[PDB]
Amino acid sequence: AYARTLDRAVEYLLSCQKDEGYWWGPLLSNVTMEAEYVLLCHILDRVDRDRMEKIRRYLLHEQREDGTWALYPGGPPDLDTTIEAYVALKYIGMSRDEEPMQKALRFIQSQGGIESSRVFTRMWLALVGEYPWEKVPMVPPEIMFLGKRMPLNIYEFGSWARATVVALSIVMSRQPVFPLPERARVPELYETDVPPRRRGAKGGGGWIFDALDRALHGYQKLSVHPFRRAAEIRALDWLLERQAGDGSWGGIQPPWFYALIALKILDMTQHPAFIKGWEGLELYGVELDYGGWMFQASISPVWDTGLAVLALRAAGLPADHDRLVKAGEWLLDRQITVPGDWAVKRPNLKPGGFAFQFDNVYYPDVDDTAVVVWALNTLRLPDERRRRDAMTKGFRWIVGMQSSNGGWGAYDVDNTSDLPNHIPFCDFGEVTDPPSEDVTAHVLECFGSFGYDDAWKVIRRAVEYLKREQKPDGSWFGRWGVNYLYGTGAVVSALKAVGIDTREPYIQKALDWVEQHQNPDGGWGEDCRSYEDPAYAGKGASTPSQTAWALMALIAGGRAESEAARRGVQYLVETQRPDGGWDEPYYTGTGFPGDFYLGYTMYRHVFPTLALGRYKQAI
Amino acid sequence: AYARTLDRAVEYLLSCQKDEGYWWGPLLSNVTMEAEYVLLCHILDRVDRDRMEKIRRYLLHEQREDGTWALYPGGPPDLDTTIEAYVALKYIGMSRDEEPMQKALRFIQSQGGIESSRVFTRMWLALVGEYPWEKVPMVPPEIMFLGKRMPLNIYEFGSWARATVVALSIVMSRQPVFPLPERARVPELYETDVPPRRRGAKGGGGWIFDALDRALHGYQKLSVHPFRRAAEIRALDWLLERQAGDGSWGGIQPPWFYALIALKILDMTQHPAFIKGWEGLELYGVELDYGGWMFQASISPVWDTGLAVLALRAAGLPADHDRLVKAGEWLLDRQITVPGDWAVKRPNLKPGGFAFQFDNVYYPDVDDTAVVVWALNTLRLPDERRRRDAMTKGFRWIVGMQSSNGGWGAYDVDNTSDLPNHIPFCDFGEVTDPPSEDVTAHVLECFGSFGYDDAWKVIRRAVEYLKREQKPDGSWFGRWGVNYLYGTGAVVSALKAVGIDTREPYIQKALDWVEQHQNPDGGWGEDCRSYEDPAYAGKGASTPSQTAWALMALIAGGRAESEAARRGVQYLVETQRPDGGWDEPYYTGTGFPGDFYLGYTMYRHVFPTLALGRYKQAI
Ligand SMILES: C=CCN(C)C/C=C/COc1cc2c(cc1F)c(-c1ccc(Br)cc1)nn2C
Ligand SMILES: C=CCN(C)C/C=C/COc1cc2c(cc1F)c(-c1ccc(Br)cc1)nn2C
Ligand SMILES: CCCCCCCCOCCOCCOCCOCCO
Ligand SMILES: CCCCCCCCOCCOCCOCCOCCO
Repeated sequence: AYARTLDRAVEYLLSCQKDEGYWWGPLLSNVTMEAEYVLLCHILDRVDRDRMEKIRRYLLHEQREDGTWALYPGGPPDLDTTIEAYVALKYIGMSRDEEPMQKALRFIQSQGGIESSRVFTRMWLALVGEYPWEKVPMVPPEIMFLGKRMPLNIYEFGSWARATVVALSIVMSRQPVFPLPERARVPELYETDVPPRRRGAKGGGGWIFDALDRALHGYQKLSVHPFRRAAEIRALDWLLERQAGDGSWGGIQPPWFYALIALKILDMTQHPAFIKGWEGLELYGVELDYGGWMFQASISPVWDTGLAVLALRAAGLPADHDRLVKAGEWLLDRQITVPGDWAVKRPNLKPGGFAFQFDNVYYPDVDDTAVVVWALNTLRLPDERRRRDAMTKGFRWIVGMQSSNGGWGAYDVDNTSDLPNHIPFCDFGEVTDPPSEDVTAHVLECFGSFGYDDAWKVIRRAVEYLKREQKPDGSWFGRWGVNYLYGTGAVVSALKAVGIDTREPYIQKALDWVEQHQNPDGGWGEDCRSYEDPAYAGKGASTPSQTAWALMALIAGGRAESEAARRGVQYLVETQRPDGGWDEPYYTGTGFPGDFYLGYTMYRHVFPTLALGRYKQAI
Repeated sequence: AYARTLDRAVEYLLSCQKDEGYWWGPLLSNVTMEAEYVLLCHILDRVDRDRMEKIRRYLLHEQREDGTWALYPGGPPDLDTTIEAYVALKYIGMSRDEEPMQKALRFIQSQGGIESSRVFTRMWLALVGEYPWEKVPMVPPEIMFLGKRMPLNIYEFGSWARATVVALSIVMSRQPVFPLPERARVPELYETDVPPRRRGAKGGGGWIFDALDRALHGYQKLSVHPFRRAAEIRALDWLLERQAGDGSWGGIQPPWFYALIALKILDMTQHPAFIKGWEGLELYGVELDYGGWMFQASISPVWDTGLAVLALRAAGLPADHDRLVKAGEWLLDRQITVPGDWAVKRPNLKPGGFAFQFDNVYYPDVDDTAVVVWALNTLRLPDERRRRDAMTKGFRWIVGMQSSNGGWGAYDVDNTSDLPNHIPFCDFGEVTDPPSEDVTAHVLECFGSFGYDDAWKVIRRAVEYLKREQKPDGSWFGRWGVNYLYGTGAVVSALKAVGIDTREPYIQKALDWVEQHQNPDGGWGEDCRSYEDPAYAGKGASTPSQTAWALMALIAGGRAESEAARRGVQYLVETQRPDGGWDEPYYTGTGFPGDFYLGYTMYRHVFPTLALGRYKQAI
């Protein structure tokens, strides 16, 4: 019955695998990426007409009926995303007259205009001279003087926000302006009678920070800024020391773009760092079959490879499959062996974690590391020496990354500072990197394969963390994945592998929750709105991945041989495509709860296989 | 008569010109370059058998009868050069038994052995574990803390030594050891009864520095070095900020090699700076027709192009020659417009100088700048706008570079500190960059073309400098060129263009000197020994370049229509090759008086043409 489904899904994943022996599917987000890229070229005075066209097709394509752009497919119209997309188009050639511009422009006005956009949006528009810097949250370079154990030090922010703050400090220090041609001027973004509904800080704004910001802008007008010269250099060197091998910064788009801009402001366009940092963009770019072009906010080569292996293994393929070996070998060469920003909190910790993308040694995450190691622990490589040693290194690294609450963060340890969540600047997505449920689960899921049970303290502390974080309805929040079906499925799956009894009360209360949200079509679905409105928790169009997750939660809970269980399996078997793949016009990945959403392409193929793989094990 | 010589010499230079429209002839030095390169690969664990072979052929080829290696062709056997060459060979595969090794080894012993080699030689041998660091001049990273106006600050050294000191400070801070295979161990370098004749500091060694060094080695053994961590980072960032575009450091081999080593010691082999810095070496490498391979200590693309243009112009080719335009355009794109280490002494000075090699923005020299600008002032480019503006920028830069004594240095201003010339480490070549005669002359020669005469103060101050530096025999020392025939020819040529009366006493006393050294073959020659023994001042085998220089000194002095004048011309006309070129098995370039000698390939073709060009003008 489901056998044919697996055999087809298996041969498919194996066909998507590259020559090197790894998997790498595109990462979807929103048009703000391409929109900002267009402006970046303008700033760097490196515009390519041919490329612009590919970007124009893309922008319009992603535009919906109403003429707006959302963070995720089938989501509400996002102001910011639309504003940036609007400016980009008009700059490429579009005229405010054309219908696509009309519907979009009207929407921007019906929301208060530019005065209702995030800081970033207003910042870029400020970089082009379409918005005064005076009304933009100030971030002085002096922040580089804050010691290791002081309030608001660059090391109290999230690895992702950190690099951005350091890069921007230099940019905002000079407050450069790169005028746009009269033909691109977008003053209409102001014409509006609707009251400006500005967005406050993530965790709220205190009068202190509000005043401090006003003070900075004032000090920013003085004729002499003592030690600011060194302050900037401190930021410049900081970046130069942590530049990714591919030329990026952190492997993400934000700091990368701002870093280049910072270098441009310092007349370092002929410096190796800049050269490399620029030509490295092409790697993240993608050619769309319909003549479009997009820029991935990031790449998941390692991540895809990791999951893919686990999926195929749990499916049936031998532990020494010559094709899987290509991956095992590849992964081993990805392991990081040099201290990163994480060392600041764990100096006596030996490097051994992996990154998300190709080359990003200074920012290895716990999630990838856990998956990669666990993926290798299920393979038989010709050289049991490096495989045995690699796992050990990564294993110990993870253990040394466990926070105080027993949980595991993503990049840093105990990075739970609540100060940066009030700064006027920080008003989009997360700013800190505190321990999460999903990540922790994946960690326990890793140790489980080795045998380590609840007897080991480290495991217990983690379990306690999960128990205290479990939601009232017995569900678990999803940090890097939409959403509760993702978290719950991850936790239960982990707790089952760590030895914990699946008959436990809180456990059962979780499984029941899963069956209570099984859509009519037999599949499971959870829209991204679950982050904004709780009424969507477990609700939404069914998807191959989400269905697989909620499916694993049952298979692990022992309800693999149940009604709702066989029900979901039927969905995956039917919805499957002739080629053995799966479609998924909805995002299932999460970057920032209610701010940034991602769409992992492989998820629709990997997980569905992993789910069926474990289902074929219960029998 | 000489017409045919010119027409042939002209069509030749035009054939050597590359497509881009520039000239670039190889730069010769000694085997220490390749020798150290071999060790570099060992250190970086990146050895290429195929390449090693090409290096072996080269080494042996450059070895003379006695089995030694000299700094220049036909020069005395150099210990250092031989030692490093010996170690390199034995590492490639050579056995201490083979004749080439025997004769070389014996020479090394007959000089005291390794204990009689320069600091660098002993340093590399220390990097491979063949020499104890304890007996190597210490250079602590703490030197990076010395302010701008303090004793022995990195900015008191020569631009070339500076980068080296900063890079090595990190290397010597860790004193790393990279063991050589037992087959390459070179203990025989110690077996010697001859007393070790060590080389002292350039300007002598004071008991202070001698003691200070002993103190450092002691402090180097302690268990805790406070602030040394930051001291290193200060050096690391310093390098990262000034890395050449081609991936080098200063455009020279020394700092480049040590910089890479430093990065390797910091586990930054996967950092962009390193990657770029490594793959950039190939650009300086050269494939020898006889299967050999060499590494240019530096490249003279800009320098060659500059002189070549002036030569062809003074020859007869139109000021708008379509072929010369290719150069004019190319040169304009080479002009630097960003602050360099020179800004430390001249913050209010606008960038406009040029570099010696392709991409080296942070180290523009006065010599090249003067030549390039002066070369453009004799051309008619389609865009008189950038040509007029370029000259102005470079012109003003040079003026702002004039030292206190009215003379012009090479890279920095008033860099005449006499403190670094006593440090135990500095014992090879120059360490500072004080004003020179040749450079200054070239500067005046530049202004002269514009019209600025002795009336202008800046010119006068320069002339006074030259007058006070003129040697007793009415000759002028040659800093970057062997030697007195080079300096004298440069000065007289300049003083003639600045309006100064060529009938002047000190002037005539110079011309007479030239005629008094005209070899019987009608040509002029000056061996490099002129730096060690004064009895060689103006003596040595005649060469196309040197003959041309001493020839210009006469043509400028008004003695163009003299006996010795027409005599030299005859030499150039006869010694000329069928293809219109010229041979020169002797070096005429100078890096460090009595330490490092260079051989500019184009010199044998350019100058000879320039000389004949000006000779055809006197008539
Ligand atoms: C579970 C998988 C691995 N796990 C470890 C999550 C990491 C995913 C890497 O991809 C991204 C990470 C990002 C981002 C985007 C990614 F695609 C941003 C980000 C996005 C927009 C703005 Br504005 C600022 C930051 N921050 N961070 C950490
Ligand atoms: C008159 C021509 C231009 N003028 C401006 C001289 C510059 C020549 C560039 O070539 C070199 C410069 C060098 C060196 C080598 C070159 F080929 C070294 C050097 C060599 C050996 C060691 Br050991 C240390 C330094 N230092 N410096 C400045
Ligand atoms: C990053 C702070 C920007 C301040 C730059 C002003 C530079 C002042 O030049 C003084 C002399 O130092 C020369 C160095 O330039 C080398 C590269 O360093 C990068 C930014 O200039
Ligand atoms: C240049 C200092 C050498 C000290 C090396 C110890 C490495 C520990 O790093 C401390 C943690 O800071 C995180 C940064 O790593 C970035 C790259 O800088 C390169 C070498 O330090």
